[PDB]
Order: sequence, then structure tokens, then C-alpha cells
Amino acid sequence: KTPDDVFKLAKDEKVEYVDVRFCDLPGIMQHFTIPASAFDKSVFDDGLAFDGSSIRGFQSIHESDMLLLPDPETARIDPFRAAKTLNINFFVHDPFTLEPYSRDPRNIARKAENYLISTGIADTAYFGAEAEFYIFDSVSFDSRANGSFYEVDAISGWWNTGAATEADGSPNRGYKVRHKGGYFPVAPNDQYVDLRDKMLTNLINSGFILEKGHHEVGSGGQAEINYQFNSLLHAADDMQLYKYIIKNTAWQNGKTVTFMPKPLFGDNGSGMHCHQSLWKDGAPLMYDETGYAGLSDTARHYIGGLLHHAPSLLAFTNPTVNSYKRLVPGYEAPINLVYSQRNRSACVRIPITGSNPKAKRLEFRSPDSSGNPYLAFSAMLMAGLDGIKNKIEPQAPVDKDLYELPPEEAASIPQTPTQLSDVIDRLEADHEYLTEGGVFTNDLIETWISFKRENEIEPVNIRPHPYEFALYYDV
Amino acid sequence: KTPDDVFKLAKDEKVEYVDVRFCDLPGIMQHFTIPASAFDKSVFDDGLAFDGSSIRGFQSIHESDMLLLPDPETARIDPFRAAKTLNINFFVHDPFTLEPYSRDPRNIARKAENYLISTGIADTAYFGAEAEFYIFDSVSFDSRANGSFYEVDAISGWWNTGAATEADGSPNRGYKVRHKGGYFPVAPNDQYVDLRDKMLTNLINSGFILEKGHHEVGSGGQAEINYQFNSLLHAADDMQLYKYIIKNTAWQNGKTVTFMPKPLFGDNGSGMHCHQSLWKDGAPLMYDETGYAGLSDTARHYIGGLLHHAPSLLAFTNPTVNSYKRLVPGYEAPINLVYSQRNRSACVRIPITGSNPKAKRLEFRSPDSSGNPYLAFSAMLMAGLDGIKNKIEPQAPVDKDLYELPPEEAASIPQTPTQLSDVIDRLEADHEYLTEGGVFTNDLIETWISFKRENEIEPVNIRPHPYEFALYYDV
Amino acid sequence: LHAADDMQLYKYIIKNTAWQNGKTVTFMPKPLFGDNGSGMHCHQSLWKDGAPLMYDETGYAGLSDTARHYIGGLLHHAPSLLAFTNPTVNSYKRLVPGYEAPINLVYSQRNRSACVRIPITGSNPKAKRLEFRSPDSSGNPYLAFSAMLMAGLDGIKNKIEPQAPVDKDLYELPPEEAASIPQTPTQLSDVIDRLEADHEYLTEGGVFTNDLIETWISFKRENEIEPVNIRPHPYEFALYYDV
Amino acid sequence: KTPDDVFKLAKDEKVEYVDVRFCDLPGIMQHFTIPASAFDKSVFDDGLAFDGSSIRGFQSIHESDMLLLPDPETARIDPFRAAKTLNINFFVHDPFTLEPYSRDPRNIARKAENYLISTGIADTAYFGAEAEFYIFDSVSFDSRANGSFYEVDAISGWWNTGAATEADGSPNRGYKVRHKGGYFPVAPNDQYVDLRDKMLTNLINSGFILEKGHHEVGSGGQAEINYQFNSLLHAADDMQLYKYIIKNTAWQNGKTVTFMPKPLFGDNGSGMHCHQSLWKDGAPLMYDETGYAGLSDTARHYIGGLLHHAPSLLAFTNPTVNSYKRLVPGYEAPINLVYSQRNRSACVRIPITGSNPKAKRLEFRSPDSSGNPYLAFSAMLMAGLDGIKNKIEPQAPVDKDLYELPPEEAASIPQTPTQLSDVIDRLEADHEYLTEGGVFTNDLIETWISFKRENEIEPVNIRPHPYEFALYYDV
Ligand SMILES: Nc1ncnc2c1ncn2[C@@H]1O[C@H](COP(=O)(O)OP(=O)(O)O)[C@@H](O)[C@H]1O
Ligand SMILES: Nc1ncnc2c1ncn2[C@@H]1O[C@H](COP(=O)(O)OP(=O)(O)O)[C@@H](O)[C@H]1O
Ligand SMILES: Nc1ncnc2c1ncn2[C@@H]1O[C@H](COP(=O)(O)OP(=O)(O)O)[C@@H](O)[C@H]1O
Ligand SMILES: C[S@](=O)(CC[C@H](N)C(=O)O)=NP(=O)(O)O
Ligand SMILES: C[S@](=O)(CC[C@H](N)C(=O)O)=NP(=O)(O)O
Ligand SMILES: C[S@](=O)(CC[C@H](N)C(=O)O)=NP(=O)(O)O
Ligand SMILES: C[S@](=O)(CC[C@H](N)C(=O)O)=NP(=O)(O)O
Ligand SMILES: [Cl-]
Ligand SMILES: [Cl-]
Ligand SMILES: [Cl-]
Ligand SMILES: [Cl-]
Ligand SMILES: [Mg+2]
Ligand SMILES: [Mg+2]
Ligand SMILES: [Mg+2]
Ligand SMILES: [Mg+2]
Ligand SMILES: [Mg+2]
Ligand SMILES: [Mg+2]
Ligand SMILES: [Mg+2]
Ligand SMILES: [Mg+2]
Ligand SMILES: [Mg+2]
Ligand SMILES: [Mg+2]
Repeated sequence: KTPDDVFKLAKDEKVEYVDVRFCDLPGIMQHFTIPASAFDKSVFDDGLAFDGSSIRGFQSIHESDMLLLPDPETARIDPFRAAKTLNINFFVHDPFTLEPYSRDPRNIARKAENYLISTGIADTAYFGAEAEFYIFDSVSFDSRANGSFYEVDAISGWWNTGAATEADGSPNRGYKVRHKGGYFPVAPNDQYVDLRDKMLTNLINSGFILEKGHHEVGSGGQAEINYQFNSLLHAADDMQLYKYIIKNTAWQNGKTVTFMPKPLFGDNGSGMHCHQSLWKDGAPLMYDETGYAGLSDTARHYIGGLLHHAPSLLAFTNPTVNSYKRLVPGYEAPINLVYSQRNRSACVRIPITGSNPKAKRLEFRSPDSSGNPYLAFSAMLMAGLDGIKNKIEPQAPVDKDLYELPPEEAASIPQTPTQLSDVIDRLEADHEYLTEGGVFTNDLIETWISFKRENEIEPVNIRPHPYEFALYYDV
Repeated sequence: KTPDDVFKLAKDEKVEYVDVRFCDLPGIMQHFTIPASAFDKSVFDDGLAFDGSSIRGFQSIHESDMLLLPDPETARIDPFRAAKTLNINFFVHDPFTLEPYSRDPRNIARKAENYLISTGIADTAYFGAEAEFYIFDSVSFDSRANGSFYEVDAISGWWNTGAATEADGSPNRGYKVRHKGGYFPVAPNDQYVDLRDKMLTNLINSGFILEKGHHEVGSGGQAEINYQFNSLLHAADDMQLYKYIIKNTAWQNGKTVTFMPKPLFGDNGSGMHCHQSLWKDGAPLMYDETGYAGLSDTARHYIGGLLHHAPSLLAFTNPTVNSYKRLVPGYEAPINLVYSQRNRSACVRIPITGSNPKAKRLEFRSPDSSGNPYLAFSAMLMAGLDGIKNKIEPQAPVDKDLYELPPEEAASIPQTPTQLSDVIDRLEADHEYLTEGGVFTNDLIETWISFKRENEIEPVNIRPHPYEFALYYDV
Repeated sequence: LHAADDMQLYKYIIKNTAWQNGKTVTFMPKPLFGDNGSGMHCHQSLWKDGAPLMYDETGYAGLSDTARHYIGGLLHHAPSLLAFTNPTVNSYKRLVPGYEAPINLVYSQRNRSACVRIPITGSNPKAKRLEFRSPDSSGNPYLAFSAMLMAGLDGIKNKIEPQAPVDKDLYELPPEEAASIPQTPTQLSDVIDRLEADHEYLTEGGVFTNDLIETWISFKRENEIEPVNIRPHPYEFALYYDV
Repeated sequence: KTPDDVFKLAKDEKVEYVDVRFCDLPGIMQHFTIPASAFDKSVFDDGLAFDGSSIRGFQSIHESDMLLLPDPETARIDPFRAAKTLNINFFVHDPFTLEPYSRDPRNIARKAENYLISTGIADTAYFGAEAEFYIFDSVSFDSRANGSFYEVDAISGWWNTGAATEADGSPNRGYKVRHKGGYFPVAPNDQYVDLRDKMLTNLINSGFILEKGHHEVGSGGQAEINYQFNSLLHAADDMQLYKYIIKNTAWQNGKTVTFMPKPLFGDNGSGMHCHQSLWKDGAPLMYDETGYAGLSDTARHYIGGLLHHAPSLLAFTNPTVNSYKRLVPGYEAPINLVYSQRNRSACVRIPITGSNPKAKRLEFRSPDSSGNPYLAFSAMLMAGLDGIKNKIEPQAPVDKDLYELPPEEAASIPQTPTQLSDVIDRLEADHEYLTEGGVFTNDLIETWISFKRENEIEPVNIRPHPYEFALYYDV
């Protein structure tokens, strides 16, 4: 796509407004709107200014001014706004030198793709991401000196089977979803068919190649919609747009969506499994008919890299305090650093695909959607490429239900990290694999560590947990 | 039809989505949705994957991946979804060997039909099933440390005659249905005429050949809709689709349906009577002018098999704890293992159909809708064939009201099983007739027994019943 | 007899002290799901001429042959004996693992997971006795106490040897070991059927008569077992509404 | 006191009941009641039996029976029960050997005192403990699949200045306590003067030698009542009786008390500072006019032991998840491991006492009362004694506000542990100083570690925090 392709699209669509978008460091898209009449060549030539102070992980107040330059390949019409709007993603640049910004997530993805080519290992990294989510009806929460609470609610939640009426006073008609029982009964047990169809249609209309949509395991409206894999930067751009469409399709239809890893205690969390393959000259590299699970040496060393760097890598792939509430046994999320074919209890699963080399890939099951896909996908690639470069051999595959291992035997396998502060500490101590080729820089890494400690870890740590009152009020 | 016929139907209808459906072991249909764009030759050639470990009766987590292959004969347009959708049922297959799955209910029905042909006895088994249901307004329930309740409700329920207002605050207008008095006065006493017309219409539009529709005996909106019999596998697919259309027609019209065997205490339960006949070379085998109730030796021995194998057979035909609350006297459901013409108190009724050989069949009144029609129909056939093959003679017919015979006479007649655990116990100890020709396998039967004990029998067993507090609080 | 009279007086006093003070008491075996039930453990000893018969320093748990054979009788007749000691439908909600009530038919010292526990009492013969942990107070103390005695007396008369004591947490045994031990009965209808088929040890000396045993069976079937069997359980709605 | 002295007390007081008491492992006192008629010489000779499997940290179900033998020194008349009652503490014993139980906390304290004598260092360790607490009006909390909350409330809590009425509907009259402003304004700002007087009186009548009573720093009714120090075991029995008297005086007067370390977020937590001193032959050992803060080598090496062993010692002195919410800066609790005279921000303060050698002691400010005082005082002693035996020199005192230290200076001092899992891990790795002389045994330490992991650390870790919803719902 060219600047001229974008102007033509805006004209043909009778666009009233253009929405200017970019990513903050933690992973939330940011925006301002310009009139169509202000969308000209100058936007591409000179760019547009914003306040870098007000964006998390960006600039200080005395060095606030920053610049944005358009990415023509990201232009998509908005499905929700009454006034016809075209959305476009931008790269962040220095306002003096016009150089790409070191803490622009989209720049990191850019640099990662270029570094890959520079290695001669491959020219394309493909990412297929499964971002699960919950379709709720309501959420409320607070934090005070003498009390704190949260509650999420959903009509299909099993906690409501005993309700006398629904929230709007209408009768309880049953057909609510049992815990761990949402994957995937037909309607009327599935109460979200029509809404997911709206989501599917909005995605098709915005340029997604769709594969499938379904209710997920969790009670209270867990869902998943799958779309075709793409190369790293494109994939991460797709992910951000996907979350926007899912959240706003829900919002326009009276619902509220969360992508948080573990909103429900005692039911499945929400992961972001990443299917990954490396290709060169249009041909796949992950396949060897003689390998365990049909994997080549290249594929096996990529896995070796992921599982070796995991203790620090999870700082980018599982970046929140809530992340580590999902990494607990019995819910199809990982609890140790094992790879295994067909195995949804493992950290890396190899899906059963047959002899087709183009279908061969690994599934990294650890990641969730609580962070930044540009950083997550890039960190995973840097880990895998360190594995290949150093020929890191992964530990032998364990083809077992990993949650049913007796404690003496469970202890003999490297475990997933317990909490966020551990992965941040470990990232601080060893991150050289990430700074290879300048893909990540020290200033980015130091900012990330500093933001997570001051804004997430410490605020949670200092606040009494409601279960501490259950355990200790009467001590 | 054929694959190409399905592609033409999808094209002619301008289908937006395709719903991929299969059956879990207990008997609930499962689904996910693909776009019309993703419905191609590839789906037929190499199939679609899913999580076998999330499906009841299927796989463990470390062997989770399973495969689905389409059945063209089952393609139907969905009458409920705003986005035009084509529903198709699939067979479950191993993802390595591509062979049919030993615990796919639809495969069991396949195997049953092919076993029949191999015996030489017949080439076609016809099943006409009468699946009764209740049209309720609401339901709620729960189970706690210190309490437990359930309540179902319906405008037409006799328990509501003294209500000052209806649920929405409108006036009580009377015309409610007396207990055991629903079969079948005209409107306004019949409050569901228009709704049952919609159900009939939706079924007609889904390729059903309809016979009749009516209010049934039970107060609170019991109902029955009858459609033309078909061969075993088609009949079981028809049953599953009929449940879907009934439940969702009701849901779209502000109501809620249950197929559970005994939702009301002191009024009729809901059965699934199965009219059964064997045919060979296009000619019926059940008729003989000289026999009792016009039955041939073949038909009599089939009945012999049903009544002889009933103590283990009811594990598939009456597969839930709630099943055995229906098998009590006074409600046109069986209490002992007897056959009789014209007799609605019997286990096997022979309906009065005259001299036409084509109309001659047996009605097995024992079964209910609480399980798996694929497994239940197959098991009934396997029992009947062991009866023919071994010439099992049924005990003398008893042409009396079976609920009202003297206690001394009732003692010579074998009674129906008292509870689920007894039929599961009996199935474990003696299931050879089911494993004939490999139709049922030991892994299926072991899985069934295991599931019922762990997820149904024990869970009910450990929970105090409300009537225990009526009997024992003051001991 | 004095003990059974004491029990009925105890229950009357507990119930009405509660009632006069704004409360309400229940002696039912399992009013709460997921928490401990209410048992009626019966510590039992036989005496002659003011001197105890249960003690022998050389026996397992300091028990005499007479005591060991009494235990033998209790564990052997239990499939029918429970018709009088655990006489209600609710009784059998208590007989589940994890709550210090028995689930299999063994004896063991110091063991609160066993059917019969021998409490640690030392060398005093006046203190040596068995604790039958199976019984609850949902029935009749006069009939429960008498039936336990008749079972123990048959054990002594026929020198019934109990199976070897299992000094382990009986809820936590591996499958192969757990299945080799006779289990407690699952439900009331099972013990009533068994009482009907085999009650000779109770009608010895005419202590229990056929008319009492027939009335008991007829009462439990008509007024308890069948009324509960025919009524849908709330949890059937949790499991089956959407079938 | 002898057996006969207690029998005489029970007689003279015309006692109706005797309450048999002992300590569980975590720190809660247990009890059952016997009639005065059953309190006889057999109780002293034979003891009394209980179920060791229902007490936490004690026996398994198959080895349940345990024995109790009385301690005549601990006999006091109960101030609350209408039926005149004498309370007596017991020691736990093996029912076969009659030996003391290895996991009886009261036995541990007894072993500690005997070990002290055997060293020659001293013959008496005196403990003066300051157990702060909150006098609340109410508390509620829960933990569900879809939500979790807690709330404490008190009339004097600053969060209530804006209330239209009080809980009972009467007018808001002001004079509520500002956060951090409760130490210690006159009434009516102090709303608990009369209640604290009732507490003081009850304590006086139970044989406590009282020093003072006051409102503490926290809003919402924080309080402290100080009594005369005593030798290790006596001091620990005193602490347990003190907690019982405080809680039940509040209860009988319409209130509810908590000793939990940090019930309020952003106000002072509740500590249990322990003033400590060693004496030999009736003479003090802590004093030397020439030492810093008038401390002797014995005293300095005792402090050196406490600060060196703290990383594992806090497993007994700060034994809960909630403990580590208190160990944050700005609330007069320690954040690092230094000693300093006059310094309420330090880990060990030396109170200003002057020239009197009997008044000379250390204050260990780290501990709270969320656990077991028998274990905590014993663990403190063993750390101190290891310090004296090995002449461990503490790092130079830092006589500054330790919360306000410059980044370089702060980082040069060892911080207190962040969380319970860290101190439990460290106790497991290094606990030889505790097992000296068999005072603590391996079985005790192993059981403690096991209890805390399975019943406290893990249960909190798996439950989502409400603030995670504040941070992450919209990711
Ligand atoms: N060779 C490949 N490399 C990377 N991703 C792939 C490849 N083949 C397929 N994918 C992607 O993997 C994802 C699989 O998602 P899904 O079907 O939900 O898998 P799962 O079996 O884990 O549920 C899809 O996004 C798909 O486009
Ligand atoms: N020869 C036959 N073999 C099997 N099923 C048959 C045969 N003839 C009719 N049926 C089916 O039996 C069912 C009868 O249902 P229904 O009219 O409700 O009977 P009932 O008299 O038991 O109420 C229908 O589904 C019908 O198509
Ligand atoms: N020599 C000593 N050794 C141990 N404890 C002592 C000694 N002298 C006094 N104490 C005790 O120390 C405690 C001091 O408590 P408090 O007056 O609240 O002190 P502060 O608030 O200044 O820390 C009292 O219990 C007191 O009896
Ligand atoms: C059914 S599941 O295994 C569930 C994944 C889980 N929600 C997780 O937290 O990773 N997902 P998929 O089959 O789509 O890979
Ligand atoms: C009127 S009935 O006998 C009622 C049967 C009852 N509902 C049962 O089988 O539980 N049905 P049908 O006449 O359709 O055979
Ligand atoms: C503490 S317990 O073991 C509990 C017994 C349980 N309530 C039961 O159902 O038997 N009772 P006891 O120690 O009084 O014999
Ligand atoms: C006023 S304070 O310093 C407050 C101590 C604080 N509550 C703590 O958590 O240690 N106590 P004290 O003066 O009684 O030693
Ligand atoms: Cl953390
Ligand atoms: Cl059952
Ligand atoms: Cl029963
Ligand atoms: Cl912790
Ligand atoms: Mg998926
Ligand atoms: Mg998924
Ligand atoms: Mg996946
Ligand atoms: Mg019919
Ligand atoms: Mg009918
Ligand atoms: Mg019929
Ligand atoms: Mg007892
Ligand atoms: Mg003080
Ligand atoms: Mg204080
Ligand atoms: Mg102090």
C-alpha cells in the first residue's frame, strides 16, 4: 500500500474523519481524530505532533513533544462510528532527528523482522495467535482504606443458577454454563451465538481471513475467534485491531469484554497461544519426517530457545500480576517448561498436522493478552533465534498429563515462574539475547522494569487481599 | 447427498457461516462455526481439529487433539441465526490413523447398521421415537453447604390457580391445566397452540415429515410432536436436530424447554417411546396374522431380547438418576418387564394397527430423552438381535392394568430397575451382547460406567435431599 | 436400659435448653453437606461380678479374647445390624470419606477413620473398651443398644474372629488394598433387605421377635425409603435440566 | 503453685466448671469444659484425652488420640462466663509413653528455658510484649468464582466523616479519628476510653501487673495495653490470656477486635514489639556504661544474632501473608535490619532508660501477633543465644529516619523480607540455630513449613486480587 492507495480509499468511502493511532509501551492503542480535509501529503511528509508526557513508557514533561508518521498498510474503515472514519496506525519518531523512537512498540516489531533477515536463518517469521476473551454483562471494583472488592457478572455464569430473576427482572430460564463446561454445547446453552456472528462479520469486513469462532471452556461467556497467521509486524497489528473490534462489537450490543488472564477463580483463564513457524524463500523450515513430532533441528532449537529463556522471556509474554494467577494447574495453561505433541498441559504443544510441511509449527501456550503484542512476538522471536544460533537442545518431551504428576516427580521438571516480580528481576539480570542486533535496547528494558515495579508490583503488594481476612481476622 | 450437493446448497442459499457439529458421549451436541469462505474440498479431504479433552467421554489432556470429517446427508439450513447458517454433523476420527473414533456416538450407530446387514436377519432397522417435553416459563436451583432447592414454573401449572397475579403482574385469567389433565383439551385451556405451530413449521422447514403435534398429559405445558420414522442413524440425527429446534423455538419465544424424565412430582414424566421394526429387501418382517397381537416369530424374539436384557440395557436407554423417578406406577411409564397389546402400562406396547404388514411394530416404552439417541437406539437393536439369534422367548403377555394387580401376582413379574447404580452395576457384569461384531467396544463401556459413577451417581448420593429434613430434622 | 433412658432424657434436655434460649437443635446424621456429620459412637464393655472382661495385656490393643470376639460379631453382622444403628435415609449421607465416620468394616486402636476404634487407655482394666463408631442418633437407643449387644454376643458364642486390624488412614488406601476390605452399606434399602434375609442373632432368646422385625422393615420401606425415592433431588436439576 | 493450691482455689471460689486449654501449632488456644466434680486428682495423674487429628499441626486420623496434663501455674478465674469457671492451661503428651509432644508450642517454650540454663550464659530470659489491636464495630468478607470482598468498619474511622447517620440510624456527631492521628487525643476524639477501662480492670483481676493503656496511632479504634514483663514461658501464657481477655471484653460490649498485622490500607499496622533482657542470679546482663546506648557485649551479640538470623527468624515472628503488608515504610514498622537507640523506624530500638541496669533492654520491633507467642519468643531467644555464642557483631547503628535514606545509603543495608514464601524458603534452607539442644525439632520445622505453604501461601496466590481488576480489566 502507498500514500496514493490510502487517499483513494478515503475518497471512495466518503470518509469524514481519519483516526490517528499508535501504541503505548504497556500495550494499549492511543488515538486522536483529524478531519478528512486535514488528511493530505503533509501528514506523510511532515507528520503529526502529540504529547509524549501523557503516554506511559514514553517521555518526560520537559522533553514532551513527539512525532507520528503513517503506516499505509494499516488503513482500515471503522465499523462502529456513525461519522464515516478511516483508522490508520502510525510509527513514533523523534521531533528533531526524525529517527524512529526506541520505545515505540511498532518500531521493535520492525527491527525484529529486519534482524531476522540479517541472520540468514530465515526471511519470514509467521505468528498465529489465539486471543481468548470473556463476554461479561457487568464489572465493578474499588480499593479503600477499610475495604476493597471486585465482581464480574454474566447471565450464563453458573453462580446465577439460583437467581430468582435476571438483572432486568425477567425470569431465570436456565441453560447456564457449568464451570469448565463451555467448550462447546449448542444453543440455547451457548447464549452468545448471534453476538459472535456479529464479531465474525465485523472482522471479515475489516480484512481478516477467518478460520473459526466458538464458545470457550469458561462459564460466563468465554469465547475465541481464530484468523489466519501472518508475519510478525502484521500479526501484532492484526492483534490490536482484533481486540478493538471484539471489545466494541460487545459494547454496541450491551456487553463488556475483558482479555485479562484470570477474571474467574476456579475456571479457565484466557491465554494468547502463539503458533510459530520460520520460512525462507517461500518454503517452510520446521518440518523433518524423522524428528519427534515431525520437527526439524531448526524447529527443535527454536523450542530450546523459548524454554531456556522463559524465566526472563515471560516478562514480555506474561507481563502482569494477574498473568500468574492463570499459570496454575488444571486449566489447560502451562505450569512447567515442557514441550510435548498433542499435549494441552504442556508449555509448548505440537498440534497434530500430518506430513504437510506447510502445516508444521509449534504452539507456545504460555503467553496471554494482558500486555503488548509487538513486544511479546518480538521477544519470542529473539529467544527462538538465540536457541537456533547456539543450537540449544530442549529437554526431552514429556507425554503425560502434567497436572497429575505426583509431587516428587513434578519437582524434577523446571517449573514456570511464580510471580511477576521474579520474571522482572530475572529480566534485569539477563537480557542480552533481547539486545542482539539492537532489536531491544537497554533504555526500553530499563523503562519496562521500572514501570512494572512502580505501577503494578508495588501497588498490589501493599494492599491487603480479601482472603487474608478469611485466614487471619481471628488470629 | 454428496459433497458437491452441499457446496451447491451453500451457494444457492448464500450461506454466511457453516456450523460444525458433533455428539459428546453423554448426548449433548457440540459446535463451532467457520465462514462460508473456509468451507471447501479441504474440509472433506483432511478435516477439522478440536480439543478432545474438553469433550465429555473423549480424550485426556496429553492426547487432546482429535479430527472431524463431514457427513453430507445431514446438511440443514439453521432457522434461528440472523446470519444465514448451514448446519452439518461430523464424524470423529483419530488424528494419526484417520480411523473412526471408538467413542464417537455417531460411529456406534454406523457400526450398528452394518452389523445388522452382516447377520442376514435384516437389512434395515426403523426407529420412530416420541420425545416428550415440558414448555416452562422459568427454572432455578442451587446446592450449598447449608441448603439446596429447585423450582420450575409455568403459567398453565395447576400450582398457580391461587396466584393473585401472573409473573409480569397481569391478572390471573384461569384455564390452567389440572394435574394429569393436559391430554388434550382445546384452547384456551391449551395455552401453547401458537407456539407448537411455530415448532411444527420450523421442523417442516428442516426436512421433517410431520405426523402430529399435541399437548401432553402433564400440567405446566407438556407437549409431543411426532415425525416419520427412519433408519437407525438417520433417526438419531433427526432426534438431535428435533431437540435443537424445539429448545430454540421455545427460547426465541420467551420460554424454556426441558427433556428431563421427571421434572414434576405427582404428574406425568417425559418418555421417549421407540417404535421399532425390522425390514429386508423392502418388505416388513414383523407381521404374522396367526401370532399374538399379529407378531411374527422374529418380532416376538426381538421383544424377548429387550425384556431379557433390560437390567443392563436401561443403562443406555434410561441413563440418568432422574430417569428412575419416572419409572414409578400411575403415569403411563413401565414398572415391570411385560409386553402387551393396546397397553400403556406395559414395558412393550403393541399398538392397534390392523392387517397391514407395513404398520406392524413394537413400542418400547421404557426409554427417555435424558441421554444419547445414537447409543440408545444401537443398544436396543443389539438386544433385539441377541433375542432373535438365541430365540429368546418373552414371558406371557399380561393384558391388565399393571399398576393395579394383586401384590401376589405382581411378585411373579420381574420389575424394572430401582436406580441408576443398579443398571450400571449390571452393565459392568454382563455386556457381551453389546460387544457382538464390535458395535460397542470395552473402552466405550468402561468409559460410560466410569462417567456415570463419578459425575452422576456419587454427586447425587452425597447430597442430602430436602425431604430428609421433613422426615428427620426432629429425630 | 439405664443408658438408653439416659439418651432419651439427654436429647429432651438438649433440645429444650436450646428452644428456651432462642435456638433449635437437630440430632440428624448429616444436616450439612461438606462438613462433619453427627454420630452416636457407643463405647462398650462387658462385666461379671463387678469386674471387667475386656482386658488382656498380651492382646492387640490390650484386648481379651472376649472383647476381640465381640468386635468380630459387630463387624460380621453390620450389613444387617445397621438397620437398627443407622436407621434413616440421611444416615447414609454421613457414611462417606473425610469426616471421621467409618466407610469400611475394620477395627484399629487410636483410629478415628475406623468402624471400631480402641481408645488409648493404658493398663487399667476398668478403662478398656471398644468404640463402635458407625451408629448415629436418628433412631431408637433401646433398639440400637440391644441389637449391638446381640451381635457382640453372637460373636462371643461362635468365636467370630475379626479380620486383622488396619492401622492406617482408611480414606487414603491405594485402590487394590481398599477394595479387599468389606465396605459399609451404601443406603438404607440395602440394610433393610439384609435384615429381612438374616436376623437370627437378634431373635435369640426371644429378645427381638419376628413381629417387631417385620414392623420395622415395613415401616422403613413405606414411610421413609419410598417417599424419598419417588421425589426428584434438586441436584438432578443441576445435572439434567438441559439434557 | 501446686495441684493442691488449684484444688483450694476451685473450692474457695465455688467454681462450677473447669475449662481445659492448650495451644494449637498456628497459635490459637483450644478448649473443652469439665464440671468441678470431674476436676480431681486423676486429671493430674492420668490426664485427659482429645482428638489430635482435629487440631492443626498435630496428628493424623489413624494416630488421633493425644493426652493433656495440667499446669497449675496458669490457673485463673474466667471474667466472662455466668457459670463460675476456672481456666487452666495444659501440656500435650504422647498417650503411650507419657512424654511431652514435640509439636506442643508450650513444650517448645519449656525446652527453650531449659536450654538457656544449660549454656551458662543466663538463667532467665524476660519478655515484655506490646500487642496492639483494633476495636472495630464490624467485619465481613467472602471469596467466590466471580468476585471477592472484605470490609471492616468502626464509628471513629475517618472514612465515615461524610456519613449521613451512624450504623444504628442516629446522627453523625463528628470527632472521628484522622488517619495516623489516633495517638492520643483526649475524649471525645478518643471514643474508647470506657471500654479500655473495662479491659484494664479485667486484666487486673486476672493477675496482670499493669503499666498503661492508650489509643494507638491508627484511625478506627487502634489500642494498646501494656503489662509487666515475665520469663519466656510465663510471658507467652500471658500473651494468650491477654488476647482472650481483650477480644471477649470487646465482644460482651458490642464490639469486635482484631490482632491482624495490617487490617487498614494507608494507616498503621498492628505490631508485637518484644522488649528482651537476659538475667543471671537475680542480676541484669544487658548493661555497660561504656557501650553505645549503654549496651554490654552480651546485649550487642544478642542483637547481632537477631539481625543475622532475621531472614529465617521471621518465619516464626512474622508468620502470615498479612504480616508483610505491615513491613512497608511510613508506619513505625521496620523496613531494614539495623539497630538504633530512640529510633522508631529501626528493626531494633534501644529505649532511652538512663543509668539503671535493671531498665536496660532491647526492643525487637519486627514481630506481630498473627501467630504463636510460644514459638516466636523461643525462636527469638535461640537467635540471640547463637549470636552470643558466636559473638556476632551487628552492623553499626544508623541513627536516622530510615524511611528517608538516600538511594545509595539505603541500598547498602539489608532489607526485611518481602513475603512469607521467602522466609519459609530460608527457614527450610537454614535452621540449625533453632534445633540446638533439641529446642525445635525437624518434625516441628517441617510441619510448620508444610502448613504455611499448603494453607496460607498457595490459597492467597491462586486468588485474583481486586486491585488486579483496577489495573487489568481493560488490557
Ligand atoms: N505454519 C504455521 N505457522 C504459524 N501459524 C500457523 C501455521 N499454520 C496455522 N497457523 C495458525 O495457528 C493458529 C491455530 O489456532 P487454533 O485453530 O485455535 O489452534 P488450537 O489447535 O491451538 O486451538 C491459527 O491462527 C492459524 O492461522
Ligand atoms: N412400521 C413402523 N416401524 C417403526 N416405526 C413406525 C412404524 N410405523 C409408524 N412408526 C412410527 O411410530 C411413531 C408413532 O408415534 P405416536 O403416533 O406418538 O404413537 P403412540 O400411539 O405411541 O402415541 C411415529 O414416529 C411413526 O412414524
Ligand atoms: N528489663 C526489661 N526486660 C524486658 N522487658 C522489659 C524490661 N523493662 C520493661 N520491660 C517491658 O517492656 C514493655 C515496654 O512497653 P511500652 O511501655 O509500650 O514501651 P514502648 O512503647 O516505649 O516500646 C513493658 O511490657 C515493660 O514491662
Ligand atoms: C480449549 S484450550 O486448550 C484452553 C486454553 C486456556 N484457556 C488457556 O488459558 O490457555 N484452547 P485451544 O484448544 O484453542 O488451544
Ligand atoms: C399419553 S402417553 O401414554 C404418556 C407417556 C408418558 N409421558 C411416559 O412415558 O412417561 N404417550 P403416547 O400416547 O404418545 O404413547
Ligand atoms: C471429633 S470426632 O472424631 C468426630 C466424629 C464425627 N462427628 C462422626 O460423624 O462420627 N468425635 P470424638 O472425638 O468425640 O469421638
Ligand atoms: C507508636 S508505636 O511506635 C507504633 C508501632 C506500629 N503500630 C507498628 O506496626 O509497629 N508503638 P510504641 O510507641 O508502643 O512502641
Ligand atoms: Cl509480583
Ligand atoms: Cl443411583
Ligand atoms: Cl434407600
Ligand atoms: Cl507469599
Ligand atoms: Mg484454539
Ligand atoms: Mg482456546
Ligand atoms: Mg491453542
Ligand atoms: Mg405418542
Ligand atoms: Mg406421549
Ligand atoms: Mg407412545
Ligand atoms: Mg468417640
Ligand atoms: Mg508501647
Ligand atoms: Mg505501640
Ligand atoms: Mg514499642
